[PDB]
Amino acid sequence: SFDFMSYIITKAELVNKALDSAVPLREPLKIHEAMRYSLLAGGKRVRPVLCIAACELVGGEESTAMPAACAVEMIHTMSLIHDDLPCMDNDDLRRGKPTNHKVFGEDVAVLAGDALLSFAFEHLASATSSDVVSPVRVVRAVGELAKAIGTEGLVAGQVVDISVGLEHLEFIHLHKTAALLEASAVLGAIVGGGSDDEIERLRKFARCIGLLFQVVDDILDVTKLIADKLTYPKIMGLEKSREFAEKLNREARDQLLGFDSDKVAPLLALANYIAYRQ
Amino acid sequence: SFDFMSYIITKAELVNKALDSAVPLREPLKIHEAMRYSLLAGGKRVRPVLCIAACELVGGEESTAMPAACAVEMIHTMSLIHDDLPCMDNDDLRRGKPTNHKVFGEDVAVLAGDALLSFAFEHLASATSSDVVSPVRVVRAVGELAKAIGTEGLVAGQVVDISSEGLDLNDVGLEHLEFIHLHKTAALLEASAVLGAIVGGGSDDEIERLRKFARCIGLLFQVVDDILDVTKLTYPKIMGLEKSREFAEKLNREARDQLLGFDSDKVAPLLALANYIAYRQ
Repeated sequence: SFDFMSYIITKAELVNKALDSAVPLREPLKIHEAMRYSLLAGGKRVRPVLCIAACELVGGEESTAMPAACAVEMIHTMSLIHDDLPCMDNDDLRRGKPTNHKVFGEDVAVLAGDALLSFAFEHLASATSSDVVSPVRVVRAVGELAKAIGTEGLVAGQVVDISVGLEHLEFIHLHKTAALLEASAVLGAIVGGGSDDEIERLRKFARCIGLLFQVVDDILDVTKLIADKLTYPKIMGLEKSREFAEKLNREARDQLLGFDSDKVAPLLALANYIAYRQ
Repeated sequence: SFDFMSYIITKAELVNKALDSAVPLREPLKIHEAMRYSLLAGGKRVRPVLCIAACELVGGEESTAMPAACAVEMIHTMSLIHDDLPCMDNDDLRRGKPTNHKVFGEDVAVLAGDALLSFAFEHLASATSSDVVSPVRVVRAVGELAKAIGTEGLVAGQVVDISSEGLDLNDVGLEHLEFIHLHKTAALLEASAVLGAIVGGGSDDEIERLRKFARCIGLLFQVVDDILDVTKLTYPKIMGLEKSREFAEKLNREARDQLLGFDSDKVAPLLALANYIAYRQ
């Protein structure tokens, strides 16, 4: 009776409403319309949905986890805004409509990215209710989100993505993609009341579906600046890439043995969806 | 007797050692060299020192506030790195040295600023001692620093400044002027004093008086350097020159009045800093 598609839609639209209430437009406007433009451009919202999922699985409520979920989608948005800039990437179109700096300028773009990054923390720290989550856990959460974006996560992956073999590729993907996914699963588990063991199993899970996205997207492109030429089928061959993708989907499904029964359904569905898209 | 310069030199030197140790050269290296380059290029280090001062005044220990101080100076560094970008007030030279985006790419500059901003929070949350400072206070701190950087602080100031728009007519543009300086300079001064107070164990009342103190010397920096430059948008031309001198001495008074009630020997550095900023030639 479980519908993955119905799940993903109600969760995403719930998240979108939260993002709208969290960054209203006011005060100095150009900056807020700049933030809102990129932040409320919709999306699959996979990172916040994964964070709400991880919270529900360990027993927390959908609402406890909302500000954490908003925080990781703000980090995600900021990483894209600073990507599209001319010094890097230099793309004028994202999802059809033009990029943030092509509408407001590279100046307001850099600044809007910084504002989203800092508001992420302000929101995770202030809006997480003091009546459900102990300060200890909010502190641990902040530390994890920050670790995830810095030089052991998102930023390390972006720098290296500019300048030969397998661990170079895996490096870029563990930091650019998997680090913030890990942060999403782990934050959900933390503020949702999860135990240390549960938090480590959700970290491993997120790391696995984070690589899986990438191996599968590289396989799909041949079956129809550095991470474009360098693909898993080029390095491993196509068969070894497919075996790799099923080792990863397996390990992801096995981290979820041990949670019981009910709230594993969405995460299992997510894993299979990423694994077997066509 | 109390020696102000001896104080500021031992304190800055202490901060410098703290920052070198918090951002070592690890991998990947080019980014760590980009961060280190701007973070350890020396400087007066007034914000972290203000934060340490504020911690000691409310009863806390010097070492307690050290990660908070490193956080505010990292944030400050990012604000300089992103100030210099070509899209933003392009500056080929910072200090006397070439700018961060002129040594590494502009891309590595943007990313280094992002790594510094994030490490501020990682370091403030992770490295702050869990048995001297309660998590409740660490949470409040994360919030004050974040608020300080955002659109109610630093970034609101850098936008209304390089972005639209103000009227510089005297005496109309007066509240435009205050706005730019309350956000571009004083927001982060307020955060460092407040961080210092929060983490030193100070009460909700100490904290608001040190917040006002910091707001006053933050405005004071600006009024005084504008007064010295007459010896686009400035205090003597919007308000001054005489009304500016009285404004600067009102600000010095009020800053000195925020310190009554503390015990009179750990106020000496803050008083000295105030009088120093206030009186130049």
